[PDB]
Amino acid sequence: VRTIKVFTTVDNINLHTQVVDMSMTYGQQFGPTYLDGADVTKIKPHNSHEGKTFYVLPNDDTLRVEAFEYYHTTDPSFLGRYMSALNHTKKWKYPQVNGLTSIKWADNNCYLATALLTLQQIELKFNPPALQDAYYRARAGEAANFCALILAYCNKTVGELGDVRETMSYLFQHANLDSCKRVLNVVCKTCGQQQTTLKGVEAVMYMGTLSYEQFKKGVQIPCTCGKQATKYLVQQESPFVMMSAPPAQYELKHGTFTCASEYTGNYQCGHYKHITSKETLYCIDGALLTKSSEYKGPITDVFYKENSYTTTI
Ligand SMILES: *CC(=O)N1CCC(CNc2nc(NC)nc(Nc3cccc4cnccc34)n2)CC1
Ligand SMILES: [Zn+2]
Repeated sequence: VRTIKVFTTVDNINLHTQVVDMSMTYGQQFGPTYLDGADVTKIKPHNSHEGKTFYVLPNDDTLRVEAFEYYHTTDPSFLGRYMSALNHTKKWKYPQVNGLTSIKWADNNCYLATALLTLQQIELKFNPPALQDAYYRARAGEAANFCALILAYCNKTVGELGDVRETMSYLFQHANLDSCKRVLNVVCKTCGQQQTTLKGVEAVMYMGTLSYEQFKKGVQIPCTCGKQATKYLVQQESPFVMMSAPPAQYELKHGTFTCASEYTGNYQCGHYKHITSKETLYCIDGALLTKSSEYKGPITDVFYKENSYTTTI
């Protein structure tokens, strides 16, 4: 019996010393086993593996507690999706573009890059520690684990076409938006005024218009009477708001928003690009960067910084 010493983990923080038999596979000794995302379940240990750290599935109480506190789940389906995704996103390149971490294009990841650039420009705290840790390193330039975790938490695989707003809505449900609140009024001339309150993710996202300013002044929506009603923002308490609308030509002005999602395509497929407002307007497309003092293009999401707003209507 020849052996080597290795470490197993589920969180990459608590390391557990193991002795492994070099005549058996990792699968025979640990169950499913991953080396930096690469599935080594069906391979035998090699001399170079001494002292290396391997991911295993939560198969005992120590590992179950560690995975539960780190990912907020012990389901072996999750860690497998995460490792499968990580085996690809560790080979993506993550260039700094206009001071933000982007992703060089690969595996249809334009939507992922647009969402990653967006997460770096809005105040947000994730509840699962795995998400918050990988978030910090994603800001620092090493976003392989963040992107793999996003794909895993949203039940998305590498290469699949994706939607930025669906992605953001998933990630928001894993963030601490408990304090967020929105109060809206809907006015009809022949029916009266109705107030509704929303909390959490619903207080932070709206579908139907891109302009925060128009949201505050009022938007027309069909009413129950068959006439047309006016809906407007009464009160907002959130670190940011996300206005979305079906892709359409929109004029973005410097200094009036935080960032935005460009979308050229149809309802099945399109190209996602990222507009950000710094000292001027910038468009980021993977590793590509252009600027313009004026912008008129197809926008589908606009992000605004917010703290507390109260109407004067
Ligand atoms: C930037 C990015 O990641 N991005 C833009 C290019 C597309 C191309 N890939 C792709 N994959 C699939 N899979 C089914 N389908 C399409 N469809 C498509 C592309 C372009 C035009 C039209 C027009 N009508 C229908 C479909 C398409 N494209 C990947 C995502
Ligand atoms: Zn009415």
